[PDB]
Amino acid sequence: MQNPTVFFDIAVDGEPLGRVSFELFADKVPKTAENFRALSTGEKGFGYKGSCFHRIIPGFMCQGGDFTRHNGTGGKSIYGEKFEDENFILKHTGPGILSMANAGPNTNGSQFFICTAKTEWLDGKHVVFGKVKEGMNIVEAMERFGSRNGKTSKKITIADCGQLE
Repeated sequence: MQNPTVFFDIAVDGEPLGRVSFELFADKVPKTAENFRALSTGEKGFGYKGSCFHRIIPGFMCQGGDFTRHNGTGGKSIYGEKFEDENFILKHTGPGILSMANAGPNTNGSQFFICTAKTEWLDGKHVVFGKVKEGMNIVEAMERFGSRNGKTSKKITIADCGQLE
């Protein structure tokens, strides 16, 4: 019927920058789509407010999803430690696509990233479903503050998180 959208209020150096919306294919991938927005909704109670992007890399993508420790660890899904990939119907067609990062097969757990460039080398193993409806210009901004080491020159936090439609 509808494609749930979620967004993050990104603030740099204690001040707001903008918001980014995302289009999730619930019909195509009900498993990842519900889990993906579920974390934002905080139905289970994660309620990650102000969480900063766990890891950002320039010329590749912005990695995040870790809200409990913000160190790439402690992240967890509503179902449990990890969940299976629904399918690879939607691939890394282009930039702005949101994908569920994992440490291996069927180990998605809690972790997703916003790609900035087409990653064919990531496709075929990493389940992916999502795109930026609007606010990419903001995503790129976050990428600018990213580094090879994964650390950010500035401080990116989520001023507010909720379910958009």
